[PDB]
Amino acid sequence: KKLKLAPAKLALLWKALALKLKKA
Repeated sequence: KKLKLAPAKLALLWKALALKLKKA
């Protein structure tokens, strides 16, 4: 078991994120 999952390096598309950060 060795997770190479780095979501912050790939999935930071800001979509949904920046929306909910504005509570949209």
